[PDB]
Amino acid sequence: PMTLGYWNIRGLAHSIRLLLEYTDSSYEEKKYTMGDAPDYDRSQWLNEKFKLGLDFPNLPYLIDGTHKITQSNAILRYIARKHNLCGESEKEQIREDILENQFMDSRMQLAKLCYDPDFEKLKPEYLQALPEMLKLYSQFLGKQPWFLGDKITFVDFIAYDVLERNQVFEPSCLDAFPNLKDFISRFEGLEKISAYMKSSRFLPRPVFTKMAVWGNK
Amino acid sequence: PMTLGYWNIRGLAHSIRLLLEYTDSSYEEKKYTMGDAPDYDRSQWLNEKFKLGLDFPNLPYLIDGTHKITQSNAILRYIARKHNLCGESEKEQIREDILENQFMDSRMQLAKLCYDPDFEKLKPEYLQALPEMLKLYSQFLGKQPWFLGDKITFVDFIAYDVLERNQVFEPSCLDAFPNLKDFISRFEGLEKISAYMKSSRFLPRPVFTKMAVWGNK
Ligand SMILES: N[C@@H](CCC(=O)N[C@@H](CS)C(=O)NCC(=O)O)C(=O)O
Ligand SMILES: N[C@@H](CCC(=O)N[C@@H](CS)C(=O)NCC(=O)O)C(=O)O
Repeated sequence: PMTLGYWNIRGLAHSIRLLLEYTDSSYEEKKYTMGDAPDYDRSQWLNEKFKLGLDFPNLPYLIDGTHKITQSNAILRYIARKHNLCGESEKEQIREDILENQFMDSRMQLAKLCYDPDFEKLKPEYLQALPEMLKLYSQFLGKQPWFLGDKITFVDFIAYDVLERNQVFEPSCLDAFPNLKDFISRFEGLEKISAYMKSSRFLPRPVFTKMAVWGNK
Repeated sequence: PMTLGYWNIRGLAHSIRLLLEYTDSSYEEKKYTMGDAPDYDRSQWLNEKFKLGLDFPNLPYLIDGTHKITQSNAILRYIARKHNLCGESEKEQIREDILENQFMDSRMQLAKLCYDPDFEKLKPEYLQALPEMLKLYSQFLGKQPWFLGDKITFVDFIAYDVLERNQVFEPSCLDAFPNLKDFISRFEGLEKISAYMKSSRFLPRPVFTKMAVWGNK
């Protein structure tokens, strides 16, 4: 019944798909396929982009009855609120807001590099600064099993996505941080998540769109 | 007592400064001045970046007692929650979330253009796509005085910032949208906002950092 539209890629829909699975949500996916170089045909999407009743047509989008939502963050919060998967206390909300935006910045840093034609030259510099960024996430998490504390919330799904994808970009980046590796293991260990990663529906690749220099396939 | 730290520019602190003024908050600002080209000296900030107790040192930051916050959105939400300036119903929260992220995207589109070395070439294309962007916000707003309905909330402060700065970029951009123009008038007419705009503390310029091609001064 619920419809999740996005490109046939991991991208910004990864956290959403994982959350919908964890919450045992009833949904189907409308997958759009972008054409390859040099045209990068987006007609499949453009043909129905303005016919879905979306206020700000974009991908990903979630349709749930009269509720038509865009903006990955808004979609995650929407689903999470339906299952009590958001911060409750003032402190929990603060941590939630900070991380949501921080992770988005980290996500953009990786994306900017991966879409840069000079990807090769700029990569050494990225991996250089990566331990610094990871250290901050490691310090914030501490000995808590999840980012807001004892209870898993939506940011943990955003957290898993950016961290695990940095691990795919560079296999050894999380070595120095046991709690970050334990976090990944713990998330992938969850019943619903483990089952999903084993199913045919799991879509870990390609990481980015066909227009990417890295992660395009 | 409350401390707001940021560059001596409008940038990401505009919405926050306006919100603090509207809420009649008690605060002081720690201003950092970037050096001019070609060095763009950032030591004024870098010399104390890691001495503030911030979990993810960044600008802007807000210090409120034991509460140290980074990420403009998280700062706006923190302040808003203290003064009943957030969406309440599920529908309001959805509009709030969609707008927060959507306005951030619009903010980035303008900044990407303004920091691009090929600003002159890319400008006509931005101005071409501008009416479409503005149209969407106009349609969403409707006849409501504020973005979430009858009550003003934090997203209205984000909205004013991105809408009004596009107006500084192109004075005539809001002409075709009477409701957006009225929104701008309405916001600038609010008691606390009107008074703040007449004060010496008001900082509408420069729009971006000294590194920008447009709005650097
Ligand atoms: N900030 C938005 C970004 C949305 C976005 O850039 N979507 C890309 C794919 S990642 C797209 O192709 N959107 C379709 C369009 O703009 O027509 C979100 O987080 O959802
Ligand atoms: N997503 C962040 C972006 C923060 C950011 O880019 N801050 C720039 C000025 S706009 C800066 O100079 N940060 C200081 C630093 O990174 O050390 C926010 O919205 O607060």
